[PDB]
Amino acid sequence: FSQLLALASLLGQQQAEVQRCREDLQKKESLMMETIAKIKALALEHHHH
Amino acid sequence: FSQLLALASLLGQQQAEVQRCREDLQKKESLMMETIAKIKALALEHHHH
Amino acid sequence: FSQLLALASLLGQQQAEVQRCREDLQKKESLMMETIAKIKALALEH
Amino acid sequence: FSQLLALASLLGQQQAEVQRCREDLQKKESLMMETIAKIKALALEH
Repeated sequence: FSQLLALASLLGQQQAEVQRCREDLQKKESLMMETIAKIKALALEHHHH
Repeated sequence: FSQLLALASLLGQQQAEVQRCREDLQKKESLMMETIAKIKALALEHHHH
Repeated sequence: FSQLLALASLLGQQQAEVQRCREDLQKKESLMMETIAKIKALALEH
Repeated sequence: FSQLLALASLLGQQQAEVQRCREDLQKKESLMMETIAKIKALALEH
């Protein structure tokens, strides 16, 4: 049908993949901080002996 | 006291600001998609007349 | 200090994985905006 | 098409705001890693 359909369908398909990578990223970023938090806790538990 | 304290305190202070910007960002990104979703819904509601 | 040096090596790999996925997300957002430009250009002719 | 062109202009501003905040987050992560390097270097001497 209209050219709108094609674009709006492409847009909906591309936003699905943007939101897909954005949640996978937020998972990878969350694990990064968890490791950073363990590092900081270890240097604290070490200075405190 | 030890140099660990200074670094581990700096680290904890810098991770606080990293996690601060990361949540503000996730708020700005979430609003972006909401606008994109409204755009796509409008081109669909238009082709469908 | 066995554990800290190990988490340091793991942290490097995750940061790279994050930087990689951050790069891909940029390319996908850029593709999405181009479709929105083609939508905007269409809406300007009405 | 009154509304769509308006959301298009708003979308541009938000994307810039997002790109700006994305840039700042990178500078802060880079500062955080440098402190972790100074921690790693210390842990290597033990």
